[PDB]
Amino acid sequence: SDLIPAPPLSKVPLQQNFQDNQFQGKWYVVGLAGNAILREDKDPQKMYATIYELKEDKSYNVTSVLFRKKKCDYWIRTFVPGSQPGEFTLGNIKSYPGLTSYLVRVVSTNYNQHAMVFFKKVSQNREYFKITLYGRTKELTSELKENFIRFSKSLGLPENHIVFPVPIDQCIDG
Ligand SMILES: [Cl-]
Ligand SMILES: [Cl-]
Ligand SMILES: [Cl-]
Ligand SMILES: [Cl-]
Ligand SMILES: [Cl-]
Ligand SMILES: [Fe+3]
Ligand code: NA
Ligand code: NA
Repeated sequence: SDLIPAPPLSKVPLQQNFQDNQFQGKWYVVGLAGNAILREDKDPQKMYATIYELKEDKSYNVTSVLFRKKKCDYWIRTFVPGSQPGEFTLGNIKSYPGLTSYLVRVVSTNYNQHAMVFFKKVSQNREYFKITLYGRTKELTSELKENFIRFSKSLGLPENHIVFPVPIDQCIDG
């Protein structure tokens, strides 16, 4: 009902010279921040993974897996290339009830260790945004994590809207 407003796109940098082929493969979600992301010490969020695969038409098949209720839950989406390289929109938006808008922007990455990706969506007329700290391994440095916190706070998010999922072995080691 009450949400921190989505930042203007001007405050969200784009990764220059984005190599879509180098971004393919498994990323661990080492950090999560957003207006719908709430820290919870009763049941801390478990780490999940996201796999990016380039298709023939240069769009990503994006498969994520998380460990929930003793089972691995998979969910798939298609990122269609947007206006500029490193920016995407959701394919087949009509298949998602309530969804009128969905934008993805890769803020930064070195392709072999870390990445930061900005997501923006409008669902049920409510505007959500999040930033994911991607890791090639399950652990990242304190320097990279503090940079993620800095960037998240620059978009208007407080600390309790920034979480670092706990590493697990189930589902995400495949
Ligand atoms: Cl949401
Ligand atoms: Cl993700
Ligand atoms: Cl789903
Ligand atoms: Cl949705
Ligand atoms: Cl670096
Ligand atoms: Fe989503
Ligand atoms: Na805009
Ligand atoms: Na659970």
